[PDB]
Amino acid sequence: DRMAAPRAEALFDFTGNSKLELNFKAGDVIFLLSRINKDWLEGTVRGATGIFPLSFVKILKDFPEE
Repeated sequence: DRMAAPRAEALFDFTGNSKLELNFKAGDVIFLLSRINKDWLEGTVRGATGIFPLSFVKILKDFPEE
């Protein structure tokens, strides 16, 4: 895609615990790798991967749901 791919702008600064948990900053913006359930999602930002709460990010684009 690289045109309308998924991405959410970090509204605040998050800091996961382990690798499984992602840690971004206010204004990091992730590409979103996938969804966990509804309140938690996955994405890679700042060379870091893991999961993060959707309540701490502004979904600027949803995943490619055909």
